[PDB]
Amino acid sequence: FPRVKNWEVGSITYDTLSAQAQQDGPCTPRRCLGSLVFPRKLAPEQLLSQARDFINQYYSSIKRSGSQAHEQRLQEVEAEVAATGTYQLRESELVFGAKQAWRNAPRCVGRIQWGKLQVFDARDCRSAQEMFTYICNHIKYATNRGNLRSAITVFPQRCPGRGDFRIWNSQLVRYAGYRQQDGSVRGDPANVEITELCIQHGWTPGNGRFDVLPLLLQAPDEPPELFLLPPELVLEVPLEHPTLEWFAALGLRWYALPAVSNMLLEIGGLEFPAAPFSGWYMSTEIGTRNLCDPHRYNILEDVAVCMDLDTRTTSSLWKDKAAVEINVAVLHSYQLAKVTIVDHHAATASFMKHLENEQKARGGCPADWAWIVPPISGSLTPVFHQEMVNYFLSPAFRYQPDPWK
Amino acid sequence: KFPRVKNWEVGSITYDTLSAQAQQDGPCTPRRCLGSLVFPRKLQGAPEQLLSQARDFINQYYSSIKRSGSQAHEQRLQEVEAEVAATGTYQLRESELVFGAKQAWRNAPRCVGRIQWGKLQVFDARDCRSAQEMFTYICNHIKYATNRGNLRSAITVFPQRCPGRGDFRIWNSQLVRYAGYRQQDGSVRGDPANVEITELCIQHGWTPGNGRFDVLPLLLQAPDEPPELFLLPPELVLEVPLEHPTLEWFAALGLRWYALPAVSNMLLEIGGLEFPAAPFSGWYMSTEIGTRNLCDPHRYNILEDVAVCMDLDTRTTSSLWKDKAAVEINVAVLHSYQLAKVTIVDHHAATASFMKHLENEQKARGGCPADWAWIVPPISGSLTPVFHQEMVNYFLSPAFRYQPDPW
Ligand code: HEM
Ligand code: HEM
Ligand SMILES: N=C(Nc1ccc(CCNCc2cccc(NC(=N)c3ccoc3)c2)cc1)c1ccoc1
Ligand SMILES: N=C(Nc1ccc(CCNCc2cccc(NC(=N)c3ccoc3)c2)cc1)c1ccoc1
Ligand SMILES: C[C@H](O)[C@H](O)[C@H]1CNc2nc(N)[nH]c(=O)c2N1
Ligand SMILES: C[C@H](O)[C@H](O)[C@H]1CNc2nc(N)[nH]c(=O)c2N1
Ligand SMILES: [Gd]
Ligand SMILES: [Gd]
Ligand SMILES: [Zn+2]
Repeated sequence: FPRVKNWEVGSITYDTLSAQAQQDGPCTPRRCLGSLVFPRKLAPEQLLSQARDFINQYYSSIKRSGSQAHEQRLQEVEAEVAATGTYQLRESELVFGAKQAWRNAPRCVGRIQWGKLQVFDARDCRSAQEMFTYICNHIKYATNRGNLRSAITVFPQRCPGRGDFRIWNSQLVRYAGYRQQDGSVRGDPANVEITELCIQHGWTPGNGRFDVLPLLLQAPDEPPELFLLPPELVLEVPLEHPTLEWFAALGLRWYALPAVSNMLLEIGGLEFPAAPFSGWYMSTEIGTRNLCDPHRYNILEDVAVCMDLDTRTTSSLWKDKAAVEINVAVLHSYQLAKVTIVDHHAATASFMKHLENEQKARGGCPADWAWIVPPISGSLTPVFHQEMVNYFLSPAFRYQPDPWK
Repeated sequence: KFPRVKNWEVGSITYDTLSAQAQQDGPCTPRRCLGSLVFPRKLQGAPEQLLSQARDFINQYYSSIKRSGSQAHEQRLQEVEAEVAATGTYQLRESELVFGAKQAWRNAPRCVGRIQWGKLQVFDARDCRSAQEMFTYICNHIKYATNRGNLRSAITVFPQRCPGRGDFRIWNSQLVRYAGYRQQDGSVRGDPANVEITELCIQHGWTPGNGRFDVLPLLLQAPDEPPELFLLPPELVLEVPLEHPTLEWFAALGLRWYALPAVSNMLLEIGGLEFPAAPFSGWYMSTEIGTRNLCDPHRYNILEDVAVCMDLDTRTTSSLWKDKAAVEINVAVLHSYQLAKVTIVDHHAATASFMKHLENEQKARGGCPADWAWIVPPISGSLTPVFHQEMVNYFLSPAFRYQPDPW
């Protein structure tokens, strides 16, 4: 078992949970590929073993291992798989599986929250219009006027003979990115492709920097259908800075609800290609990545010039000073708007507690160091000094191919 | 296959074909990645194996100088084969030593400074016989490398390990280290990283100081002898008092650091030969001092002191008081080293040069071993280009390796 050391405190643990890793990552003894964004490519006997492992996980979690109920469920799944090629989760299993998939997500620093997840069962959904109803109710619930609640809506599983439900958008709220003739982008460069797809499917584009995109929702064996989110459903936070009064004149904003909509939820061998989940933001996602990445909104140099910093030389650390003030603006602004947000110090401190909890509960915790350590102030947070073991457990959230490629 | 490597800021793709030549194995498997572990397990302690590494190294060298298959290449292979058959080991020509030292630096996956790898002064101390002579070589190294603040990269190579004879070892992890004194309540005065070496110095007859920045003596070990204590002449040890360009009280904190980072506890491996004492030096990247050495909770841990002096709100994390204090400490380090005319590189400039290194190496060797977690600076990670660069980590030889402490 891997020996895992915390270098700030000197404490050592062994990750025995890693021995239960259900899938291969990209590393080998000859070379580590832990820094790759995409670590992977993108039946009945294999389905059964994954189903049985999941059922065993479920009955262990409720302290009913070996019960008549545990045995009946194993037999039932085995017989349903033999008779139909697949099986159906019970509602309690779906809830357990969604929470486990979150708990198992190595790149998520928010997992101290994993037990608190509202699971909306949309496995009866039959149309894109109904998907939009479920999505709008999810957004309303999760937003909760700014007191954000973690939630997942689970649409019907993949099944043979039938196309997938898919949400083409990578998140439920995305700002349009409009590519300009000189190669530049107006709006969010991360969303140029989904923006062009929306336009190709009839959306009349805006021309602002923070135009909320419509949803492209795909029902089985149907082209995607375009749905506009009612603007009163999309809570947004205008960004200002508590002591840099011109900052508000930048016209920057971000949305309250991070709701990831393009990942595949895998439970017990069953695949849910549409299972959007939302929580709340860690401020560096907005203030550091979304606003200061050179290939995103890239506001760093404008902010530094407005702060009267000397941007001619790197050694004044104008980039660092400007980035800190932008993160302050995000934190101050979400708090002023009474929208749940967590700074990276509080978040990483809670993740350390989560690692402690998971060592006792499961003997380890899969974690992706490069994603857990925040993008500013890395070694000022406890996770920087914490060795981590990255491995794939199921249930899981997984990347999946885009449905237009 | 060959790992596909993407830069996510610009979208450019490379394939790392060099990783297919990786010699030793790392700690990762398909089941779980251990890339974040400081010690990728292992450590240190047949003519066939040595001859195999020697030939691969000689072949590497003669390829690098465009003389593969030449008469000189064949003659050198035969010399090495004949030396190992006669003596069980062999001797590097001085040109091969220099090449080997530079390649070991080039191959170091955790070094962000490798754009400099071809500029390395190599002092050949393989004739060294005594700890006293080791001290003379070390002082000359420090004097050359310090160069009155105009730091020059250098390595001094002491005699190789050989059967039936102890190693030369420098016990200190760096040539310049500040003492760490354990207090009666368990706290540390000075650098907590150096408590163990400080106590070893006291054990071997060093009269300790009681300051926060006492430069430690050197414990130098000649083969089969106990380590010998040597005091560095204070005029050899250039130090920079830390001040801040605008925070006038910062100077009164009495913080300082030394000019010369000179790593003295790593093993240099070239063509199967092992040099357990081969201290190397360059110059600092400022985050090493301002972020890690001074702000790590288990190092000097001064961040909250500085935040107090800055009148920051320190009982709400979301004021980002830690981040603001950290930046000003890094500003103070940069300002102070530039004021003292001591070479230093900020983390923006260093990571930008490392991207250029990656580009040079892709053309030169088809790849570059890099350890993402160590290349990305400990503050402002995604503000630097390396954050957005996928990297492949693997072990090439020649190499600098960790080795067990000699005691
Ligand atoms: C409740 C507050 C939460 C916070 C503060 C939080 C924080 C984060 C952050 C900062 C990341 C890195 C994202 C990036 O850099 O792109 C992340 C990733 C992730 N989160 Fe959480 N999260 C929360 C809730 C959730 C929930 C409710 C789920 C699912 C039920 C979830 C599943 C994931 C997954 C699967 C990833 C990996 C995404 C990827 O690989 O691209 N998180 N989270
Ligand atoms: C010339 C300026 C140089 C700069 C700015 C530089 C910068 C750095 C930094 C920031 C690290 C990480 C150290 C840490 O965080 O503890 C590092 C590691 C390293 N450097 Fe360089 N370096 C330079 C020169 C050199 C030279 C001359 C050598 C050897 C000949 C070298 C070999 C290494 C090695 C082997 C490591 C890995 C250390 C470890 O694994 O503990 N560097 N360097
Ligand atoms: N897919 C492409 N790259 C690409 C770019 C970025 C990513 C990271 C996606 N993470 C978004 C995300 C995921 C999970 C959590 C968050 N945050 C939250 N707080 C949160 C969200 C829900 O609950 C909490 C945010 C992944 C891939 C690509 C390739 C070509 O074009 C585009
Ligand atoms: N020593 C312990 N841990 C420990 C602590 C630190 C390390 C890594 C040390 N890197 C020092 C280093 C190495 C290479 C480069 C630099 N910087 C430079 N710019 C530089 C130096 C030479 O040329 C440029 C600095 C490794 C292990 C320990 C273990 C148990 O108890 C205590
Ligand atoms: C190349 C590198 O893996 C990539 O930029 C990663 C690094 N760590 C990250 N960490 C988080 N949380 N989010 C990210 O998008 C990334 N990107
Ligand atoms: C646990 C983790 O690997 C450890 O804290 C690493 C992270 N990255 C680092 N990067 C550098 N340059 N130096 C370090 O000491 C570390 N420490
Ligand atoms: Gd102001
Ligand atoms: Gd005062
Ligand atoms: Zn790995």
